[PDB]
Amino acid sequence: SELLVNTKSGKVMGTRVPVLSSHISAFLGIPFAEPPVGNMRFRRPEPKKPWSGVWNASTYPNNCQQYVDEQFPGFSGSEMWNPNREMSEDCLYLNIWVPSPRPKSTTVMVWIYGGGFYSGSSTLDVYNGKYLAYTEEVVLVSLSYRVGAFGFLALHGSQEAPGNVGLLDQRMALQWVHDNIQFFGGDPKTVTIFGESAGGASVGMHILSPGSRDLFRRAILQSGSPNCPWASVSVAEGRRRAVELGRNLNCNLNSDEELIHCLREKKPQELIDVEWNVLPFDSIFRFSFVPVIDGEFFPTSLESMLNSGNFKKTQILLGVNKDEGSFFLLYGAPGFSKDSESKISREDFMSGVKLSVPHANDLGLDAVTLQYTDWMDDNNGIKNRDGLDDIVGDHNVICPLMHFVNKYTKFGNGTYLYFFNHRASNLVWPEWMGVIHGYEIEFVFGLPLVKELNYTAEEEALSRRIMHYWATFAKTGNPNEPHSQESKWPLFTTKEQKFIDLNTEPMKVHQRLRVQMCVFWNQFLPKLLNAT
Amino acid sequence: SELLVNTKSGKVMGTRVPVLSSHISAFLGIPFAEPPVGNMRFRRPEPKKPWSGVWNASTYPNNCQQYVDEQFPGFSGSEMWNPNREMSEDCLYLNIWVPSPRPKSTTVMVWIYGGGFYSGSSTLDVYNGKYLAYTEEVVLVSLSYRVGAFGFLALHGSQEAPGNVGLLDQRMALQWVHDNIQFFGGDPKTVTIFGESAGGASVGMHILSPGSRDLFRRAILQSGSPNCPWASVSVAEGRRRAVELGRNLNCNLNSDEELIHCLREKKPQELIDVEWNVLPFDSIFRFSFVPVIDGEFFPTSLESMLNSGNFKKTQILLGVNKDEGSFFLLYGAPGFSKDSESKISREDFMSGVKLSVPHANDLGLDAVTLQYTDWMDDNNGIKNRDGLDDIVGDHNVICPLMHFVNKYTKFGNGTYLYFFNHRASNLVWPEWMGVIHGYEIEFVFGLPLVKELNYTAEEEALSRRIMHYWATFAKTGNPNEPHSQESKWPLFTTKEQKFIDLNTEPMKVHQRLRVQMCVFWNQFLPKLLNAT
Ligand SMILES: *[C@@H]1O[C@H](CO)[C@@H](O[C@@H]2O[C@H](CO)[C@@H](O)[C@H](O)[C@H]2NC(C)=O)[C@H](O)[C@H]1NC(C)=O
Ligand SMILES: *[C@@H]1O[C@H](CO)[C@@H](O[C@@H]2O[C@H](CO)[C@@H](O)[C@H](O)[C@H]2NC(C)=O)[C@H](O)[C@H]1NC(C)=O
Ligand SMILES: *[C@@H]1O[C@H](CO[C@@H]2O[C@@H](C)[C@@H](O)[C@@H](O)[C@@H]2O)[C@@H](O)[C@H](O)[C@H]1NC(C)=O
Ligand SMILES: *[C@@H]1O[C@H](CO[C@@H]2O[C@@H](C)[C@@H](O)[C@@H](O)[C@@H]2O)[C@@H](O)[C@H](O)[C@H]1NC(C)=O
Ligand SMILES: *[C@@H]1O[C@H](CO)[C@@H](O)[C@H](O)[C@H]1NC(C)=O
Ligand SMILES: *[C@@H]1O[C@H](CO)[C@@H](O)[C@H](O)[C@H]1NC(C)=O
Ligand SMILES: CCOCCOCCOCCO
Ligand SMILES: CCOCCOCCOCCO
Ligand SMILES: [Ca+2]
Ligand SMILES: [Ca+2]
Ligand SMILES: [Zn+2]
Ligand SMILES: [Zn+2]
Repeated sequence: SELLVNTKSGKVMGTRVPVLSSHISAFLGIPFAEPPVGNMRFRRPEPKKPWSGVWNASTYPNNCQQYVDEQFPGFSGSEMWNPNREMSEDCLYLNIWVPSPRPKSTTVMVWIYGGGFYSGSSTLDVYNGKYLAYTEEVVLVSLSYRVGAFGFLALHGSQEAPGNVGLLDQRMALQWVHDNIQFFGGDPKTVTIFGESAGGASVGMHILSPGSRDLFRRAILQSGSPNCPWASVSVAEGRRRAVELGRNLNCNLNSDEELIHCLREKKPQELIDVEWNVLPFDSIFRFSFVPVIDGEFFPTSLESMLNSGNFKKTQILLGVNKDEGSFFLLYGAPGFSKDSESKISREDFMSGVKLSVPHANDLGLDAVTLQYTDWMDDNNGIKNRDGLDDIVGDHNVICPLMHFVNKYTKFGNGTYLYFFNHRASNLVWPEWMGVIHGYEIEFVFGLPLVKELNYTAEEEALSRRIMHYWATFAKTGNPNEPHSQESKWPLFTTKEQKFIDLNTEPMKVHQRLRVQMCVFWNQFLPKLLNAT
Repeated sequence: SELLVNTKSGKVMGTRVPVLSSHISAFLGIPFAEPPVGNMRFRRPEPKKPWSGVWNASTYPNNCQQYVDEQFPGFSGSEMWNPNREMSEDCLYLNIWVPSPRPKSTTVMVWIYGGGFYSGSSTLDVYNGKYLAYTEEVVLVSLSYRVGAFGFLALHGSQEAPGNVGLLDQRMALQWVHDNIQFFGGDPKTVTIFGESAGGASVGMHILSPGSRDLFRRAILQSGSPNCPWASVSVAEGRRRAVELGRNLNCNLNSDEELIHCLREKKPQELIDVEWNVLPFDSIFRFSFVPVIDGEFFPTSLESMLNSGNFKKTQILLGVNKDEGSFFLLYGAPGFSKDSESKISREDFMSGVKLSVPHANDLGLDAVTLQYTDWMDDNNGIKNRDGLDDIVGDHNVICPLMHFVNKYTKFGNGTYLYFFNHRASNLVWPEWMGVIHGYEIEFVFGLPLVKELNYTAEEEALSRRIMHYWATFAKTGNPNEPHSQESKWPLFTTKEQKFIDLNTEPMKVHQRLRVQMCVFWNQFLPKLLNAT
């Protein structure tokens, strides 16, 4: 029967689950690597030893060890992103949704969760693959990978903690999908990877990494790209942070070997409790243990790779949300509140600017301030609030993605760019936060098709629209229906740089996404910081 | 009779001249200093030795030696600013218009012509004082002063070419008005000095200079202020330029004495023909021989004087025109033409930016470019043209004047600020040049009251309006009529920074004149240049 499947690594048994009046198969918690436990903590992943007997794939796996967000307890807006399973270093598992009856050889989509490389789970309600597998006839996979120090502690030159092992976890899952997804009705030649925030950066990083390029066909990046200022560190800075982690836990620092031994003997929670102390600056939108520019996973610097065309050349679909910064301001900048309009005083604006651009010298902070201050109205608290939102959004997400899309399009085989600006009717966050980082994911996964979630009819329509864009792009490399009366989503080209609004209104075409501010962030400010 | 007047220096005979259906007395060409000729070239002025007999004051005097503008020969737009008398080093004379019958003790206004401190004449048609003396019952004086190297060659430390002698020429005329204007029906206690461009900067410089403050009551500055980037140089830079002038003329440079002797033996025209070669940069809105920050005429730096309140505290009225830059672009920047719309290419925009901010390093040029480029539309030739106009206008006139007005208002006794934006119906320059530097002067002097000049009725109305503002301010320190139904021109205050439009439409009140761009020019760019 469908629910019993054999794989090169063992037999797997899944469950028939309901979805929207019908049913499909789910294979939850399939292992793709050895448990990275004990002396394998921080090591590259090794492949899952094949198993005798049937592997029960009926329930979601454990989540990886991570910092848990408790700033707003008992509030669904935050807790929807927390782990909803027990946390464990034994966490390298993947989930597969397969339509019923099983397809012969159909399109595969692999989801890479975000969470700043320090958090995330494949098991979140919002990542439930069944609505997408069902409505669009695709084999939907969600993988997992180690986060925080467990996935990204980087002592470049050591073999026991080399960095990027979290990215290697993702590759090994991609490898396992590669060798085994046929058995589930999946076409290994038509794998689309997609992911949001750190998951979107991860996708770009597999586009760049030679060791990953053969494992998928095309890619979707949502509010994330590999060159984001928070998504990687130098080898030197990763070493600095790893040593500082040990220093925080009273470790022998005389040598990599002693440092790593100490860190391997600490309980997971003792590492998590000091994770944030290794950051060089007071900041927002900065995370301690992230990918490292090592010379192996990334042969050279990201910019040099992007300039020379040293990356997988294929089709990409990608975009951003309208209010990317507001989440991080609420959590980390003075004057913001979940319980008020968060009018920001001039004094708090200045504090926010420094937290948002922590690497900038004072001349750089003045440049940011002048670029974003309305000097006809410098005490308007709402303009200051919105200005910080744009600063955080532009610097951390939108302008790096625009730099990636312009560099990629010179060599790629087709680009589609969106600007998601629909605020869900049922959003639990306050209105000033707008179209929040992460809140397009629920439309991509079909959650508005469920009536118990009380979205509006227009919102269900937009979800079906988005899902059909995403799925058609995965199958054909083009999100547009082949010969439709519906408005086409135009290719983004070097010359005209078109993109679409994704919202409930009829699709509109625009050009040069926030081009003025991204010249500031991508050309001028870096030039000013290199000189001063 | 009126036309015969005695003065502490000699007797003076004037002419009865017609003006608008009536008549007034004119006293043209009264000398206030010894001819600064021969060995007195470059020396401070000495007062005019009193004379026996009647001085014929019937005709305009000679004009000072100056560079003559011949870039558009036989074109009234340019030739209206050229000397209209014979040029001579014997040029320190003043003119007086006195109403008929002679007033007992009425308000005096003294005009200081502009021309970049390298040109100008009291005798230009457009400076004809009769329409203002007549229509507003004031004793109108126009003075003169040495320009170019003759007025501003600066070898700080020498007594034979110390710098600022052109400004000393102006003071001595102010002194002569001070001791002698009673005899013409003038109240020496109620002298308003006023002036445009370099004349406006000159006014501010007498406001600042201790040796000048007692010689007038209040002041009007038109499109000029003492801190303009072109209106002064350091002692070191003035010395550099003086030596380079000698170098251009093959002089002994071993010593100030030898250098000055050589320069004193050259014909005026040999100095004029190399005047522009001493500029350190290819540039526009930069002039070779200007006031020097010497420690005597100016006790300390202008900024330190402005910060500490070390200046004459009284009432000031001042303002700018809408399109200050276009004159200098037409003459000196690539792509501009008197015979076309002057759409400016990206390549020519970049050249223009460097000519306009010649002291800026490359990072500074990028900052200017980014501040003034519309990156949604960077190839729009009209936007580039208008952007250069704003760059030249903001950097050279408007933002320095806004810095002066904000600094002055902290200590002064009342400020009135205008924004002149009427384009005369009969302007001979092309339309893209807009409201040109210098073209409010004809309204201040009443030229639209003459019907042979074919201004419109509204333009005559605006001229009478402006003349009554200027004259009432000179008499009372306030341009508003004491108890009128007419809209008041509000005081400019530190807190609300109000100003008015001066045009044919009903007066409008605005606040914070070009505040966004002047933060760039007055705070950020100087900070960037000091760091890099
Ligand atoms: C993506 O690559 C394909 C294949 O190289 C491109 O298609 C070819 O385009 C050339 C030039 O237009 C034609 O001469 C060939 O006949 C095409 N081949 C096929 C199989 O279609 C395609 O244009 C590329 N698309 C983008 C957006 O770069
Ligand atoms: C200009 O100076 C005058 C004189 O110092 C100011 O007038 C005085 O203002 C104070 C405070 O308002 C009053 O107590 C006096 O009675 C005023 N004296 C006279 C003679 O009027 C005047 O306010 C100043 N104006 C500005 C704009 O600074
Ligand atoms: C497969 O698993 C089903 C549900 O399993 C549950 O999770 C595991 C980890 C245990 O905690 C167990 O007690 C739970 O019920 C079972 O209902 C099902 O019978 C299992 N299938 C087989 C063949 O054992
Ligand atoms: C005063 O001057 C009047 C006009 O003078 C003219 O200018 C001078 C410089 C000479 O060039 C002269 O030839 C011109 O006529 C005379 O018309 C008038 O008579 C003069 N008055 C006296 C008392 O001499
Ligand atoms: C709306 O959805 C919530 C769960 O998100 C559910 O509890 C509620 O009952 C729904 N609305 C109504 C009217 O029932
Ligand atoms: C307009 O003024 C000019 C001089 O500026 C004059 O020559 C002309 O005759 C005037 N207009 C008419 C219609 O005469
Ligand atoms: C000191 C701990 O700081 C935690 C900062 O959290 C950053 C992420 O905030 C947004 C979470 O969805
Ligand atoms: C090399 C000579 O350059 C002359 C520049 O003239 C600058 C002033 O132009 C505007 C004249 O009204
Ligand atoms: Ca926003
Ligand atoms: Ca203009
Ligand atoms: Zn041990
Ligand atoms: Zn000699």
